[PDB]
Amino acid sequence: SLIIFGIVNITSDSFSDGGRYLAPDAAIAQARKLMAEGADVIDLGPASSNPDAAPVSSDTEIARIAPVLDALKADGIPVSLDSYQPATQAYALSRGVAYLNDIRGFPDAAFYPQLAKSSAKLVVMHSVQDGQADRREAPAGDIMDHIAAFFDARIAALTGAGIKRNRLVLDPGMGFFLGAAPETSLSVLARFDELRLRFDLPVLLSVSRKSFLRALTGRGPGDVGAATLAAELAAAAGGADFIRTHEPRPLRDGLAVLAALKETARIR
Amino acid sequence: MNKSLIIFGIVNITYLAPDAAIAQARKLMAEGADVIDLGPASSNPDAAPVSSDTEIARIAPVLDALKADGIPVSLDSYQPATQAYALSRGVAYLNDIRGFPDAAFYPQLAKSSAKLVVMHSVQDGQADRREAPAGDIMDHIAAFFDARIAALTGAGIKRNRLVLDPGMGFFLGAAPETSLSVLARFDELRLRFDLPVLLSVSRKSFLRALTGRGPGDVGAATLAAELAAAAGGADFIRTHEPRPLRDGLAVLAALKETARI
Ligand SMILES: Nc1nc2c(c(=O)[nH]1)N=C(CNc1ccc(C(=O)O)cc1)CN2
Ligand SMILES: Nc1nc2c(c(=O)[nH]1)N=C(CNc1ccc(C(=O)O)cc1)CN2
Ligand SMILES: Nc1ccc(C(=O)O)cc1
Ligand SMILES: [Cl-]
Ligand SMILES: [Mg+2]
Repeated sequence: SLIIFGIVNITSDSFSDGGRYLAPDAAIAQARKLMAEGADVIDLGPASSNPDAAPVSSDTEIARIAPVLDALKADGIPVSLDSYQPATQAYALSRGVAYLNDIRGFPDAAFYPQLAKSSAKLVVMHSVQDGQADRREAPAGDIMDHIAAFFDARIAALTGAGIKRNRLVLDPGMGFFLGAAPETSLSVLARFDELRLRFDLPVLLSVSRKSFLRALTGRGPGDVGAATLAAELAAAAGGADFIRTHEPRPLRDGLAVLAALKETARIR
Repeated sequence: MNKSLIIFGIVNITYLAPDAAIAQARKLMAEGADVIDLGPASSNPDAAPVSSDTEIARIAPVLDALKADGIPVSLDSYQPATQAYALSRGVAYLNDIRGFPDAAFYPQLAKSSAKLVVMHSVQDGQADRREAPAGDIMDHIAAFFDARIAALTGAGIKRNRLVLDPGMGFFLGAAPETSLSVLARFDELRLRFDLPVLLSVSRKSFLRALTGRGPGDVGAATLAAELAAAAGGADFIRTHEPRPLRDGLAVLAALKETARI
């Protein structure tokens, strides 16, 4: 099927909604709203990773997420922790989160023993930065080759340390995580099924509100809802297993139309 | 045909004063419409009927302005007196939810250059909540167009003036599945008649059955259905909101470009 991650940024400067859900009550309120609007999982991010973002200590990330995890765990709301800091990831594992979402793709082998002892699923993201986004360009050649080579090595490293293959979800990266050229993001949005087929693992895409959509439409920062929906539905039609989005309700409505079209056309 | 997607922007007088109807028309063109579909009345399931005189009075000053602006106009009316008035003002299209069933009007249609949006409905008129006939809805639509294209071209209306609209929503009956079949299968009409197809899904009630939000905003479901229709080959889309559609089409065009270019 398709699992929707609803983005809740507990940050002062996330690129499209910084500050909004900084207070734990604001983040909790948004998380519950997003679940009612169609999210299946709340992707909780205590620090921005956009190009102009500023990092914070793991102590601060934990202080930002701790009351929110308390509430969502009591609420029975599944949580993915969007953090690249191993100390924050370790805290989340001790609270029993459903997923870890690492924009660095779990590159720290010293943390692998702790990853292996947990049941949490792991969203392993590829980036050309191997970290916080920036505006460099992607390597020359076929971007899908570069992404597959990354996942080949990182999956072998993770599974070699006792993280079971079926815990893994693959995110090829999107937007500035793929470099400054919108063509690179469009290639990955068009061709991520090559990753699903090669690795026989689910794929997660996060196109929501990313800058390459503004470049295609000629539009300003708060004007990218329609382009986002079109890109998300194209990802769904391409077979995406997870979509991480700021606005699950338009996505849910669009998926309802596409699913009903599919069922209606079936000859069985 | 090769022509790229043409968007009809909906301006329904029902209340728009003419200055407001003119303003919304210009707005829709700025947002991505190619043609303004101007409707003086309402053909919802529940909207009251006005006289042909009232329809003409409502559109006359709006046509004045849109004509002066060089804005192509499709007149959405099923009343032949209103259609005759619009033809005499040289509109680009007539859009008839009855599909031009009145053969007494065919000589006047034959003498105009205007293109004709010929819509199918299970009512043969204003939308209601009856359900569809037994059998494949696509067969009933094809049979309707077989007969009506033959009738229109038989009266001297040249075939290439015709745009086919299979109907949508309550024009197809109360079941959402009937609209979904048509939205999924309308290309069958394109290839059977070698004529372009127009679809109008915008804000129709079957999309509400899928949002679960009843009377609430249905722009997202509308966009999804419109993009599916564009991807499925629709030649025209009639919509309330061209701008999100143009944005979505820009994403698909940029994606398409990667598949080959
Ligand atoms: N799994 C996963 N997690 C994320 C992602 C993402 O793409 N996938 N993006 C995030 C947002 N950071 C940005 C990066 C690039 C851009 C941009 O290109 O506009 C915006 C935001 C953060 N967390
Ligand atoms: N060519 C063309 N013209 C129209 C159409 C339409 O579907 N095609 N729909 C119209 C609106 N009438 C409605 C019918 C049904 C529904 C509904 O199902 O909700 C809503 C509105 C009027 N004008
Ligand atoms: N509720 C609706 C009212 C009008 C129309 C339309 O003119 O297409 C569609 C839906
Ligand atoms: Cl099938
Ligand atoms: Mg974030």
